[PDB]
Amino acid sequence: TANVVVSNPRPIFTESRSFKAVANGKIYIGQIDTDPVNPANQIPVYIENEDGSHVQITQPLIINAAGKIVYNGQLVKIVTVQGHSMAIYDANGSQVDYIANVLKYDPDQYSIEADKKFKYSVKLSDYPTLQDAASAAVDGLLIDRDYNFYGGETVDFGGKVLTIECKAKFIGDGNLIFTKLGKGSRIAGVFMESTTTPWVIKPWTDDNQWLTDAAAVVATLKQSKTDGYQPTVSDYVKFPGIETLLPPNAKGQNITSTLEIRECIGVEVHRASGLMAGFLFRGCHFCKMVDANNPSGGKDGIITFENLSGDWGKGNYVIGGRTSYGSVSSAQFLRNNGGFERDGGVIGFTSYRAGESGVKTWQGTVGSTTSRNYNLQFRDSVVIYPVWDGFDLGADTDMNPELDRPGDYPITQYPLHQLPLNHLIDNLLVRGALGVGFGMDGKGMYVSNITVEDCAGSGAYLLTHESVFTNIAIIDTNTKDFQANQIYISGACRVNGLRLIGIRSTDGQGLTIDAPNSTVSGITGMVDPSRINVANLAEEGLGNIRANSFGYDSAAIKLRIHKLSKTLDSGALYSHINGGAGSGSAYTQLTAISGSTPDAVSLKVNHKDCRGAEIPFVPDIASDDFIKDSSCFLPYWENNSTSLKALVKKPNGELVRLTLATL
Amino acid sequence: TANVVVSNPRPIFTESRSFKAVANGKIYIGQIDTDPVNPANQIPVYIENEDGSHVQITQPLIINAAGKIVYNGQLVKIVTVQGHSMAIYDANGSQVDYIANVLKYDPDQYSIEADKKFKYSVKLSDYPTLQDAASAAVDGLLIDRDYNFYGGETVDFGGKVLTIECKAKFIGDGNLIFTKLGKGSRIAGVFMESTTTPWVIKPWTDDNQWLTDAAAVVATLKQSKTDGYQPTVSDYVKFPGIETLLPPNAKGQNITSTLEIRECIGVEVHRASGLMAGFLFRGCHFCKMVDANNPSGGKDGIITFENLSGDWGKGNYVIGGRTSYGSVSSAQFLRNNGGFERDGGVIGFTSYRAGESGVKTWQGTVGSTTSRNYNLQFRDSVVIYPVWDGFDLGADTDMNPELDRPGDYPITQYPLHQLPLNHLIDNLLVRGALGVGFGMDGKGMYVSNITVEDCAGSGAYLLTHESVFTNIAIIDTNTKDFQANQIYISGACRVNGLRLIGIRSTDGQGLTIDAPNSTVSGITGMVDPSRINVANLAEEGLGNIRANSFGYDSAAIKLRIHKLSKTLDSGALYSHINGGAGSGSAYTQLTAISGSTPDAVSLKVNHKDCRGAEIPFVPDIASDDFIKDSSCFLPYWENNSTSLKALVKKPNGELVRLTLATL
Amino acid sequence: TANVVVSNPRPIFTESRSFKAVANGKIYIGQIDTDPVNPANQIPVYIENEDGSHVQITQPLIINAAGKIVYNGQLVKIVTVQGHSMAIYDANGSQVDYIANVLKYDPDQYSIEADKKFKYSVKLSDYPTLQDAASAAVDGLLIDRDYNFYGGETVDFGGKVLTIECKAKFIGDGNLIFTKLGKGSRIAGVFMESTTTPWVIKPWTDDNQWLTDAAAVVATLKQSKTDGYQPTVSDYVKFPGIETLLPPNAKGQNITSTLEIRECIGVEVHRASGLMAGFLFRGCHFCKMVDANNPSGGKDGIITFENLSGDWGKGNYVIGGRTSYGSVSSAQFLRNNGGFERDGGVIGFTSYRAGESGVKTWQGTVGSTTSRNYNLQFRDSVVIYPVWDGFDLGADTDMNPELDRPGDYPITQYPLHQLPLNHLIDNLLVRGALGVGFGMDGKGMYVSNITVEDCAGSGAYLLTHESVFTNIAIIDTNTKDFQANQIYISGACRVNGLRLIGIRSTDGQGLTIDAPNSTVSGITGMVDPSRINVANLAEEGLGNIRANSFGYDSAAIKLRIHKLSKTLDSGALYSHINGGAGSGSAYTQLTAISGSTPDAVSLKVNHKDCRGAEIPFVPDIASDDFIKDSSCFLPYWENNSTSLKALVKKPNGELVRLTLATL
Repeated sequence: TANVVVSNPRPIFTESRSFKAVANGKIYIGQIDTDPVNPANQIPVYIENEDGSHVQITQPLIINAAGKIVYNGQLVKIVTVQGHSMAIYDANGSQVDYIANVLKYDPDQYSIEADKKFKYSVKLSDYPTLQDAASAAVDGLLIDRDYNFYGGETVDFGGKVLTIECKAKFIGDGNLIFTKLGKGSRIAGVFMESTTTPWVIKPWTDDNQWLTDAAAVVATLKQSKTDGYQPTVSDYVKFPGIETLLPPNAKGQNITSTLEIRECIGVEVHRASGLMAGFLFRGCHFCKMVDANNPSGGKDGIITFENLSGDWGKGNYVIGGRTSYGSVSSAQFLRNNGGFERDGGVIGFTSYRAGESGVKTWQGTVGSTTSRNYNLQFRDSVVIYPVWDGFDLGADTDMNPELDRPGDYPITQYPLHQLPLNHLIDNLLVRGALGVGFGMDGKGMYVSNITVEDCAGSGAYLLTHESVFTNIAIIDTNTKDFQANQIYISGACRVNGLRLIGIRSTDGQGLTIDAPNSTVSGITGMVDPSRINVANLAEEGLGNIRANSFGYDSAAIKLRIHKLSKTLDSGALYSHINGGAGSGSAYTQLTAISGSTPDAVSLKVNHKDCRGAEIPFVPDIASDDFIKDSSCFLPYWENNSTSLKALVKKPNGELVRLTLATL
Repeated sequence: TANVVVSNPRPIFTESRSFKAVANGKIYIGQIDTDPVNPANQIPVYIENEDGSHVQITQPLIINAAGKIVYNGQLVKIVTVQGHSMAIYDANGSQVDYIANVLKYDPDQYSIEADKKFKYSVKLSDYPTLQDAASAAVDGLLIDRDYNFYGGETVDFGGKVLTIECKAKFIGDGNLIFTKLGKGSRIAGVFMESTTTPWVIKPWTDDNQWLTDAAAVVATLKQSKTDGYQPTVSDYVKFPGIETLLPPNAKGQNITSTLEIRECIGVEVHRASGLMAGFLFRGCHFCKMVDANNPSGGKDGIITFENLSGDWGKGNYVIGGRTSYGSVSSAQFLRNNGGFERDGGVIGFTSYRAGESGVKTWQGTVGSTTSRNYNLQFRDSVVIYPVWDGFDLGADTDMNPELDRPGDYPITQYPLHQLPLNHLIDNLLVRGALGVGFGMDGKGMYVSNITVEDCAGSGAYLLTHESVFTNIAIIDTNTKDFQANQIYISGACRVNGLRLIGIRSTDGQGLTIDAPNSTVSGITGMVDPSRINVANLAEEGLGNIRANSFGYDSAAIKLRIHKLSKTLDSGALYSHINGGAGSGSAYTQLTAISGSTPDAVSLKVNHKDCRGAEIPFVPDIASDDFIKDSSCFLPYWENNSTSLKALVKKPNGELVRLTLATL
Repeated sequence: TANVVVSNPRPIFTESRSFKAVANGKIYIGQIDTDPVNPANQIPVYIENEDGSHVQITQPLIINAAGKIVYNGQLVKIVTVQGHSMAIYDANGSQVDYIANVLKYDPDQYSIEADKKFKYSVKLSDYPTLQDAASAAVDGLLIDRDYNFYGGETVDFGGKVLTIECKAKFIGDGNLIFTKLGKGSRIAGVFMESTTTPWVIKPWTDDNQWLTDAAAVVATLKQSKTDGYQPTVSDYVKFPGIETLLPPNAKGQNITSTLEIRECIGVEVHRASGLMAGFLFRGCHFCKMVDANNPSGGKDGIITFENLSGDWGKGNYVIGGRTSYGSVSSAQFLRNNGGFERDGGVIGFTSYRAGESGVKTWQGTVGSTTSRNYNLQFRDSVVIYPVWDGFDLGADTDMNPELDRPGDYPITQYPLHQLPLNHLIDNLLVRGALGVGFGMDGKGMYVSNITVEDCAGSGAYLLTHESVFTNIAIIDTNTKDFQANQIYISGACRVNGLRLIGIRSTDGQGLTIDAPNSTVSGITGMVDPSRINVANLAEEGLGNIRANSFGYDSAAIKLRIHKLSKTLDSGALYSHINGGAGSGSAYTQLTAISGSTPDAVSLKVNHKDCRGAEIPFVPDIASDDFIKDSSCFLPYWENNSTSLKALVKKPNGELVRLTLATL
């Protein structure tokens, strides 16, 4: 690849009419297509010394007896701008020569317009290593030979910013560093494979509902590049025993081919792909990936933002895209502060079989610094079939028992699970999760329009406080029945809008919604009050109410106090048809509980079309302590004389024994 | 045009102080700013032969008596690999010159550098047919001019993965076939137009809504390219009687231009538009179509993913973009199994005048192979004005196909309209649908956040069973009351939460919800119970209920036995202000029904500010069957004695008649 | 500061064995790889003069005594159109030198081959200005250098369709006009800013709260382009007291670096960015703005879709991306019609502290014609922390001067802002607005799934009448009490839903909801009767109801008429616990109000487990008008006889005084 010729240096100037050097010749260098004898048309001429300094010298340069440019009798190297007009005069004023444009004398005059007519790019097929192709690049790069690599190849992009375009395969095990790539790049169409074929478990059925026994997981274990992920540390908690049953070789594998962009600003990655691959941005500011298409995951998170080293990061996004498999969280954010701008977050993501989370905003002190995420935005994202919380949006789940937290506010300032992360959550969906579905804890944010369904574990494990929720929909969750209820919540919340009651009714404890420390309104379903625990259930906005009782022979409305009893109401109100169905008449029974039994005390209105309201009486003599409301009479009986009598408390307040009726 | 200048390629070396050649001298070139005599500082030197042989030579280059470098008696051209320091020694051994930094680029062999330095792309202005450009392409292909085609351009890309950029027409009627494309190819900006102006109808009124006649339908026929679409087989079944009226060339119209892709992996098409154009992938897997520039539809469907032959459809997406018009379904998917990964379907879309559907998986068997689809997701899709079903997500029709459906769950395992589709539906939107804006059949789907407003056609035809349904918001559908049912589910699903009724539409007052077979909850709106027909309308997860009355002098809470009467209530609780309002005094009546008339039988408390309990009695002598509660007395009047008697059912079970009151 | 060396361009030809020039020698120029001494192989040779003129010359080129080519004595420069082989002979005919390929390739074939092979593009560095580059462009225009422009400079394109991969910075002060772009032209990676930094006001502090005092606003005055915004005319009205605190320099200037396109069709601008940016689109159809790179804004509109010049606009979208600080409304819309496609949309946009609004429409006549906007779409778009209204989708408009519109329809004919336009709205959000979360007027609109949440200003302020809204949520807005309410409708609308109160409603101060003529329905939350004030609220579509208590000794099914009282009771069914809590027995009282105080008159059932309905009686003589129902009786107390008597109305309807209870 020799490109530079060993030409004669220190150029020789020769007379135009004899083979003689122009001794004491005058040279003028000036603007293109201008006369350089006039001083206003001249351009600077610099000498270049032993140490690289460029020093401007006077314009008429002296040609000596040999034909070369001397400054003070000593040879020099004169250097000027690319285009100039040169004029050589002899010592007697005769014009030796006049070149109007030196650049128009190069042998290849097609090179100029050929350079300024086409578009620059370089192909990997013509170069041995990727460093040579990266160095030779100016505008774009083309990957068309499948490149083998290992763990440790760094390639520098010289500060120049390009449009990387990839159209082939990358193979090899290890990490490939992209460094010093400028503001505003594009990297499109990456593919990422590995050499060896690791062992991945198969923890779901042929009918795709989850399989929970560790022995069958070990039975379905096979070496492949798809249809499974290698087990992780959290799967050991998820699957007990599976640590011992699995043979030791498939434990703690680190077979990862990954591409890491090391502290680059504003690099966009488009349509990322590659099975069991890894893609991570380290310290990247305003760098996002844009509709990555179905890459299978390995050990490293397929979408990773790692901002731990150096300054806090901001602007990292995951726009659209869909990712498949992955032993850890597919999209893991690390130490991102969105600022008042509300930067950072995910858009339109689809996740599938993420080892931990479709998105993991990392929680607590991770490594030597914090890992929390602030002011991020999450909307229109879907997680299907994960192992843990598809939107794990909490920052202080279990860790940091100490009152302080490194590089962050202490617990003494803001308490555990109760933090101003201030994320933006909307329109998110979880389906088919094995473990918990949505985990999130903080203070002062507002979450809305969650949809979690068909969850083997508890579809909602919320642990926040002072957080308002609207149009939430956790339906058909906890279906394997790990937990006694669908949704756990620790601190206080104020839900405005929810729906419950699914195809598989919960039977773990006969308790659907358990927020006894929290205030919930808008609960939808025929679910019994004994299966509900709240701190406040007051749908205090309802207007004119009418009750439909479809499929029940009597119309039922229940008024319940849970201080007295749970499964039993303080009072019930039924309407029953007076006679056979279609009678056109129906008496109204209003009953209350007495002696741990409902329907023991009841009043009847128009009992079998009697045009009268029933008035009960005390089976014994009415006691003075039984009735204490003045100006009222309590009826009672005397079986000895077989007649009604009244214990009358006058409006004055005294007790009189009058005779209601005589035989 | 000047293209190559005559110059001498042989360099000439001369003395420093005289005009004489360096006779039999030596030249050492080495690293920048180093003495080149040491072998450690020496850089390689290559003889560049007349063909480009590049044969390496030893370091001290020998100069001739003419000042030119020689090797084996012949003149040579020496090329090196980088900038060098030159040291020129006279034959005696004296330093002619030393220069620390010199670099002059080789002015020849530019063809090699051009092939290594630019981006390859072929243009149609340089080739007569598309197949020539296909054969000549290696990296890109630019449609710069307007291409005619016939039905059946078979074009082969030979397996090279390309990016087919487009900047002009694809005009013609029929099909264009792109064959043998590598994984990851791209098409962008392709736009087509049929050569012949077709006969299109105007099945809508320019001041909103559709046409429901036959006279004006034929009166609005025009030959155009926009503002109208082609009649189909199933337009006469929506506009009764056109079949004997249209032009014969209009019926069975072939006027369509299509983009047909056959058996290739991972080929995306971007921002494709077209007048009377449709894009049909045939047997293609892992392909998508990122947005669109509003193509105008033709006879065939606009977006058509078809996979009957060979394996099923997988990874087959529609992301973004809007479409206009079309005789058949806008987005159709045939025989697509998304696998366990659930890869396939629409993520965001916008449809107008979607002649058969915004999205439709064709149902049953076509040809000799079933057309059923598996794991198809549908998010963020907005359709407006579909002539037919808004999203035909079903897989089985009403007419019974061959029993034991091949390649599916057989009719012995799973009956008609009873299939697990395992689909995901969320954030839908409908406006102006003359068709049934949503319709699907299956077993155990989980539909969420559909929303259907302002449709001349029926709101919903849901033919699944025991599924999950959520927040259907039916808003003035059936403006002029075509059919009876707006929302109708044929199974035992749970439609948790809904909303009905816009300004005025039920069917004409007369039973929207024809769903007496599903356990529904969360319903709200301005829909009458006589118009509600559900299996079990019980929202019993409620709490302390508030009843705020606006526009009512009274306050009402009703509980109804509908089988007694659809329009009449069984019982009620009313708060009625005695005399005039503003008193601060309103009495409470607990009321039943007797003889199909409300407010005939009741108990009243503070009635007309009486401070007591108003209770009626039997007008004539009460019988022993009207009172059926022990330890309770029913009052009644005796007109013969003009007094009160009381039938007192004792707790012992006996009845005694006592004079309740007599002066 | 210099790149090329000062070399002698003129060729000198010397002998190959001795240092003597080829005196009076011959140069023969022929075809590639042949013997040029044959006249048949000889190619044309041309003298190239200084000024560029060519003169075809006879072939045997004379070399004079100085070794330079001369024709008429004077030195010349010989050039050929194609590659050549050269043979240099001495005066005696001995061949001095032969070369068979001067450039080792022939550029005359290779020009055609490279024209056919490579991709076309011009660069900005090769040309001084942008107009000459645009005239010389064919397909692509790479902007590889920062370009200094000035306001109002116009660059034409001649109608060529090009992609402009805007690649470096692009700076200047004012508007830059682009014209004459064909369909499919694309701009990508562009970046605006200007030289002069403005005076910017910073009315927000760390506490996530805004500064409302004018001196507090002026005390945050910076010289910057980001983290602030330029004061305008509207901030005079918005900020009371700001009209005199600012210095004279800080108001009245207009800085906006805008890339404005003029009378173009189908031009997309991808991945736009820029500090203090601006993008004005004029006379545009089918255009888009695909994504964005959060361009901070300037004085003028930052996405200003205008169609003033020509006809009405059609199809101008903003897809995805995001945006940041600005001085006026983020998206303007001027004079665009949607036809029937509802064309003109903003989708997935997350604007942020726009100076006035994230999206808004204009009104009146501005410039040269009217400036209204009908039939647009706004889906999934989000504006967080604006200053004025969150979305101004107000197309029927609220012009404070005379209501009739110029060149349009009246308002005295068309009720307070009436025009059926049917803009589509779904999944919109506002947070932290100082204006309002929603503003739009229309008849027949259908608006769904809005979640306005946590704004300093009011939740909404409508201007519609007869338009339907569904799943509406407003949460915890209006902390400063910007309006007198949180949600307002200024007409007769139907609001199918409202989910209120997260933590606060005003300061708890009254008038939470306003609807003087509008019917609302289906509301749920902690809202109270004193907070609700609508025209109507009737929820008749629901089913069976249950009263549930938690931590209370009471269960209250409570009916209140607001004609009677706001906080007092009109009637209720209370249920309390007999004796101590947890006894298993509970009593129930049907209570009414007597004397503007609750529980003054009631019936008590199971009072102290007596199983009896307590009957209060009139303490005085029961008057004739106290009881009026036939076949009834009213008890009363006689103090003179201290006895319980009864006024009995016979079933015929006549009164009689009898003795109820007396010993």
